[PDB]
Amino acid sequence: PETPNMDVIGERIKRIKEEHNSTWHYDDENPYKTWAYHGSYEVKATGSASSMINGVVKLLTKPWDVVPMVTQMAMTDTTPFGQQRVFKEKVDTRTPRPLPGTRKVMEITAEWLWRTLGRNKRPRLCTREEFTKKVRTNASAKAAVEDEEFWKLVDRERELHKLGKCGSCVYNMKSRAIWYMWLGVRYLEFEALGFLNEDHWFSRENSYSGVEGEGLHKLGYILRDISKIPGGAMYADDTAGWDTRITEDDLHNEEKIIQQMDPEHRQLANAIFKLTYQNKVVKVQRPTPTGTVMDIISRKDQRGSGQVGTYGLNTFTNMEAQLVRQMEGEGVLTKADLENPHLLEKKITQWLETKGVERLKRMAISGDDCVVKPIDDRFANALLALNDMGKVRKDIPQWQPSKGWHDWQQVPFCSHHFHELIMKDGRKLVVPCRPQDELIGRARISQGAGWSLRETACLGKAYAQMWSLMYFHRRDLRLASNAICSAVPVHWVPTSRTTWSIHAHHQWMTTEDMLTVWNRVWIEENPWMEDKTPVTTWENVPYLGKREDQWCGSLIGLTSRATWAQNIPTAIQQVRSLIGNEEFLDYMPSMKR
Amino acid sequence: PETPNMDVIGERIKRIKEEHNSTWHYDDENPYKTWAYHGSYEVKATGSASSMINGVVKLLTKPWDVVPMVTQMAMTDTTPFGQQRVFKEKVDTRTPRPLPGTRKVMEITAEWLWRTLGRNKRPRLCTREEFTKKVRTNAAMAANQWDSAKAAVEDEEFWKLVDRERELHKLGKCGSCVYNMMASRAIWYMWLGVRYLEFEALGFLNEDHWFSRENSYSGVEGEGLHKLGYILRDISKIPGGAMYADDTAGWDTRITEDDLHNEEKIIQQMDPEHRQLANAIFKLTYQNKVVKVQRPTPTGTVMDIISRKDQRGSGQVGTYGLNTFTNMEAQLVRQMEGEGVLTKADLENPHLLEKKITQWLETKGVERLKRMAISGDDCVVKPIDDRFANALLALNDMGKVRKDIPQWQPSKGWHDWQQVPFCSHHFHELIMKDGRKLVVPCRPQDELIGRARISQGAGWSLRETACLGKAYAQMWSLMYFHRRDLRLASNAICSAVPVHWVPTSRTTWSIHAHHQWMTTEDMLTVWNRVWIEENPWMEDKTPVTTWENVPYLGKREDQWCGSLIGLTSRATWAQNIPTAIQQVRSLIGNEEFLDYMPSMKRF
Ligand SMILES: [Zn+2]
Ligand SMILES: [Zn+2]
Ligand SMILES: [Zn+2]
Ligand SMILES: [Zn+2]
Repeated sequence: PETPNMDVIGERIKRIKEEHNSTWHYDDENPYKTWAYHGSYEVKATGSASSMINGVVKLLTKPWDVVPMVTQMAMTDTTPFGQQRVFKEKVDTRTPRPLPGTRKVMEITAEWLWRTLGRNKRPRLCTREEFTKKVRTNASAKAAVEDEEFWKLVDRERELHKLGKCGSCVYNMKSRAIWYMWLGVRYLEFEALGFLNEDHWFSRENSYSGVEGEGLHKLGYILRDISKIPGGAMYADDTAGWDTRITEDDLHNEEKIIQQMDPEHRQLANAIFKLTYQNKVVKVQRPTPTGTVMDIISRKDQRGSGQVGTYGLNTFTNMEAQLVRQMEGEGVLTKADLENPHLLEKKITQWLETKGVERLKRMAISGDDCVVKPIDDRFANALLALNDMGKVRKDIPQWQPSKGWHDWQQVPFCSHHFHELIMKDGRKLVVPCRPQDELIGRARISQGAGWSLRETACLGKAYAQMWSLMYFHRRDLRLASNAICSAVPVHWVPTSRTTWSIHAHHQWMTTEDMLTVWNRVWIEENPWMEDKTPVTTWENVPYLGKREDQWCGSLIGLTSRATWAQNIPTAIQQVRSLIGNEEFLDYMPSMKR
Repeated sequence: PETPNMDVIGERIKRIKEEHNSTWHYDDENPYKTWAYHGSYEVKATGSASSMINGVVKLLTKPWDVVPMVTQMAMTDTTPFGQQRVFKEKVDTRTPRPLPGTRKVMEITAEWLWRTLGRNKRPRLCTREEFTKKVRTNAAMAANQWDSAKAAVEDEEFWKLVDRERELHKLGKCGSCVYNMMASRAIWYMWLGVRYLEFEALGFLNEDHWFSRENSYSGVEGEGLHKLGYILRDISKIPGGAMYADDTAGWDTRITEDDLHNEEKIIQQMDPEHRQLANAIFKLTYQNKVVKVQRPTPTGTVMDIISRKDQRGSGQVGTYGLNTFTNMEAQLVRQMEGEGVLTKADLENPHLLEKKITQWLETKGVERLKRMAISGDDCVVKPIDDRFANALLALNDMGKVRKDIPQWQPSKGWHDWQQVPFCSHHFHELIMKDGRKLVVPCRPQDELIGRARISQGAGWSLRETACLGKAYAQMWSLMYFHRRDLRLASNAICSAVPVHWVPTSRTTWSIHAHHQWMTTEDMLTVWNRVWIEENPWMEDKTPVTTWENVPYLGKREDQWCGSLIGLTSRATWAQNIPTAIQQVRSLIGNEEFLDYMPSMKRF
């Protein structure tokens, strides 16, 4: 496996070994082939095999009780058995070192890309004050940030970083005793790398390829604008387990941002990159016949999934990799160039100085998600660099050319596809869409354990309102949305998020009228909407065409759906009766069928 | 609406009102329309909205990840929201009093039926010693941690608390017998205690097998799932009309004050001490019941204290036998109606003729009982002719309204016994390679795979999980070996779980389950014992030495009952099963395994 640096990872391990000295042992039967194994201690639990169901949403979506994708959505094995299954399958892998020429194209590209990214902005340290305002305004952690003992523990670790040491920065793929430490490890990386998000280095204005701060309602408009650029097909290749395909070489090139930092900042970022990103101590659960053990494992490469900076760094490396693939397709890169150690910077720099930015404007990149419209279709077959870099495509043989899209409306990006709709008044809307079962299925999952009737009904309302705003074009979703909003007390404010997505702007987290909010988003504040004439009725808010709706998972046409649509008032009354005597509205009167 | 007999129910409520004085209140916004409302108190919420998944079984049944009836099984809402949903839907209903002529046919039938049932047996008290030996040995009474009950029977304080309540019963009073709703040692000791007092008076019904086919003619108590199909086939041999297996909508809720009074008639056969305790159970806990039910409020969770005169208590000892008795009675009454013995006229008149009914009972009764297979609310009836299909006057008036069928629509009869639904199964007649016939239990495959995939709440130990998977796997080898997908999945699970690991935790709470699969004995040896050696309907005792001579349903029938055979996804799973087995083994560890896939060598 990894030959570990005990002078970087040792202290972190020694602290774990000492916290659990009673049960600490070295299990010779450890499964780890590609990760370094340090030892185990005794647990349990830590997870659940079945995710909680929202009674409100399930009661108002009966035809979906027999839809397999809907029911699949709630099946997640968080048990040690489950954790070990995914680990052995997806995480315990080694990526072969890219060829010396590949490593050289990557470094030239990364140098140029960071220079380009920092042309107007400058890296900076993020502060305690900045972190505090974020925890407060993003819903146990809120108290920790107000306890001066948390900030004393944070300074303790920062002082170790200044000495090139690491005491508590351990990650885990799974009281104040260990939850104050978790937040402390997150602040220290926020302090050094948080500027990437806070200062919007990945915004479309700054990065050309980025979409940071755009929002789901805007991504489709962006894809449509890219579709306007002369060139080949639109390629949206998915990488199999991207985070695991992040090499020691990608980490070395990502680090180059430090070259733009002031001496005080550069020291803390160097500590994060060196001690936590390029050397990691992980704690993964393992079921034993007896009970549950916690294993202590370490790696040099791969990305840490929960980390601050995972989005921007994945976005940066992907932009770099897609630039390298465009060079290959254009003929600038060859098999000889990737195999050559003494690769010449000249033709690559020439292509970056002259073509670079233009080529970036042909892409929509968000973490591991990319949409690329090359100058021609040779890119489909430009796989030498991609595969050698470790960015192997998911569900496709290694040397099979990529599938390109000729219709932008069909391109997969950020778990959606985007439809162009014509409103009754002739104005066009570009709407986010995804398989309906994925939306209903997710809506049916109550977040956390034993949540009160209030939180349950409010989270249902959050989902219903997200649908009125983003997925109003889906027949089943507008009906279910009206049903939920009629069944939940009007004055009840939506609580808990419907998604952790970067692209979610949570416009539905309100008690404001949904048509008023719809107008703000789609008409008033929409940059691609010239005519600001308001929509006064949901009658003038469009739907997908019947057959597009059916292709995207709609149940319209089904006897079971027609039955549900008709008998929805009874289901609403049932939910009202279960909630109690509260102030409710009827939202069904909007062309009731 | 409810008019509560406060002299009976009062003390029980007063006791609750005391123990929870801090939060006790009368909530004016209570939903109860048919139950009497006494008051509420705030409690810390109980139950789960999602059932735990078996990682072992799910890993070895991948094609079923996309089968809807499979994932359906995992959906159970036990939260206050869920409890209130079911309650408002079925439990909060009133059954109109049967007509005076119906009430009279019912009483004559019930008198005759109990005297027939007690012709050879005599009611008796069940002992503390018997109750302990049953809890210790996890036997069967009313059917996730029974280890709490294991301890309770050893403390003489539990038995002192029992005694206190028994003395109240002897005086016609009730202090602690309250029923808890579904779907702390102090309150646990009370629960078990209420269960024992019920067992002491009425447990003789199960323990002495009053509902065995020998004693009751219609009963199937102690027969077992492997025997029910043979029984249906034997009933199919009796000259008469079609086979009727009508399902009653929420039977327990349709048990009237009149059914409870007729059920009580068993007391007429009891010695004065026994009769005293049974009278206390019937009149104070069955004919007047105090219930604890949860209710979600915007603020939090409240526990509600409600009361009723009629309806059956679902978790009670004696629910099986009493439901079996009333159903036998009701199906006898429906047979009388179809035969012309009962009329719309007869069901109406208060001063009814016992003569015509007794004549039919003394002459026809027992014969008519031998035409039925009754198990609680489940009935299979083969009448003398098909007039029974339209004989709905008494059935509907008694409150035994049929599920998912318009009130006056004639019933659907089966001409093929193999298609008759009974005890969640149907039964296929299979011909073995050697020409011998087997009568096998069968049900939709999705229901079996779905249930297998449910890790029984508590028990998250990889050992407990894999061992419960093995219990399911072995139940399939014995009862559902005839299902292609199930024999393959069974061999896969048994190959994936260490050989010496004993199956633990039950696969079912069914009365008909005999748990022959709860062993490390060879499954083919156990299969032989059950299907050949000890099968009364198997004349030729020639042993089966290979699973290759153990039959399957015909490809067609297997597909009708939910088999995935023919599907590319199934062919893929069948082929790649060794990888899935290795995965579970890797996850389990370095243990002693055995490959059972070559039982098919390997198909
Ligand atoms: Zn650290
Ligand atoms: Zn769509
Ligand atoms: Zn009592
Ligand atoms: Zn069948």
